[PDB]
Amino acid sequence: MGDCANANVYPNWVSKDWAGGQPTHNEAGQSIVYKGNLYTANWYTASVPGSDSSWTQVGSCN
Repeated sequence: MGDCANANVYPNWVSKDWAGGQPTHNEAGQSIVYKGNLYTANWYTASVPGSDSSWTQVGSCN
Protein backbone atom coordinates (compact mmCIF):
# COMPACT_ATOMS: atom_id res chain seq x y z
CA MET A 1 0.00 0.00 0.00
CA GLY A 2 2.59 2.56 1.17
CA ASP A 3 5.53 3.61 -1.07
CA CYS A 4 7.81 1.26 0.95
CA ALA A 5 5.84 -0.07 3.94
CA ASN A 6 7.13 2.08 6.81
CA ALA A 7 10.53 3.45 5.63
CA ASN A 8 11.41 7.05 4.67
CA VAL A 9 8.56 7.63 2.20
CA TYR A 10 8.99 11.01 0.42
CA PRO A 11 8.58 13.69 1.79
CA ASN A 12 9.80 11.93 5.00
CA TRP A 13 13.25 13.50 4.40
CA VAL A 14 16.24 12.53 6.53
CA SER A 15 17.21 16.09 7.61
CA LYS A 16 16.69 19.85 7.90
CA ASP A 17 20.46 20.41 7.60
CA TRP A 18 21.00 19.02 11.13
CA ALA A 19 19.42 16.07 12.99
CA GLY A 20 17.07 17.72 15.53
CA GLY A 21 15.53 20.20 13.06
CA GLN A 22 12.21 19.17 11.44
CA PRO A 23 13.32 18.09 7.91
CA THR A 24 13.63 20.10 4.73
CA HIS A 25 15.60 17.79 2.33
CA ASN A 26 17.84 14.77 1.66
CA GLU A 27 21.63 15.32 1.61
CA ALA A 28 24.41 13.43 -0.19
CA GLY A 29 24.20 9.69 0.55
CA GLN A 30 20.84 10.05 2.37
CA SER A 31 18.26 7.65 0.92
CA ILE A 32 14.45 7.83 0.56
CA VAL A 33 11.63 5.83 -1.10
CA TYR A 34 9.20 7.17 -3.72
CA LYS A 35 6.51 4.78 -5.01
CA GLY A 36 8.25 1.43 -4.63
CA ASN A 37 11.63 2.75 -5.88
CA LEU A 38 14.46 3.60 -3.46
CA TYR A 39 16.71 6.60 -4.28
CA THR A 40 19.67 8.43 -2.74
CA ALA A 41 20.59 12.09 -3.00
CA ASN A 42 23.84 12.97 -4.73
CA TRP A 43 24.39 16.30 -2.93
CA TYR A 44 21.34 18.19 -1.60
CA THR A 45 17.70 18.09 -2.81
CA ALA A 46 14.02 18.28 -1.82
CA SER A 47 12.38 17.82 -5.26
CA VAL A 48 10.89 14.41 -6.18
CA PRO A 49 13.06 11.25 -5.80
CA GLY A 50 13.93 10.18 -9.37
CA SER A 51 13.09 13.51 -11.08
CA ASP A 52 16.77 14.20 -11.98
CA SER A 53 17.65 17.13 -9.62
CA SER A 54 20.24 15.16 -7.55
CA TRP A 55 18.64 11.70 -7.42
CA THR A 56 19.98 8.26 -8.19
CA GLN A 57 17.91 5.07 -7.89
CA VAL A 58 19.45 2.60 -5.39
CA GLY A 59 16.74 -0.12 -5.61
CA SER A 60 13.11 -0.74 -4.70
CA CYS A 61 11.31 -1.60 -1.43
CA ASN A 62 8.34 -3.01 -3.26
